[PDB]
Amino acid sequence: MLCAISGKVPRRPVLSPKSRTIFEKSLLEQYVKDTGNDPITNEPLSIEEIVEIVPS
Amino acid sequence: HMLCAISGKVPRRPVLSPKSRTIFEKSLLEQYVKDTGNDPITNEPLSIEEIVEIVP
Repeated sequence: MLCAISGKVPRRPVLSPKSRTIFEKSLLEQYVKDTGNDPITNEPLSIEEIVEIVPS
Repeated sequence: HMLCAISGKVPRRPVLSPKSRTIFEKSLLEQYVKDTGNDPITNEPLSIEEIVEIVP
């Protein structure tokens, strides 16, 4: 449950439904805004498709 | 410190419900869904196949 990029427990955890992987929200959104793709699989991914995770 | 919404413990095999956008232990959410047909937080219909298994 670490961010796939930062390697840390996310402050704001989200999941990409394409890679089924956890990210820090802003780090995933940076990739999505810049490329329109999931950074692990290169599949298309929109901001609206990201699943924000409700904290415990 | 993402904990299962049922056990309150760090899941060994975390999964996400797309309805509640909430993390659970895989076995616990699967059992809840087998019993009720629903997401435990929102009470909406949920199938086992909709559960997102998170990639380690």
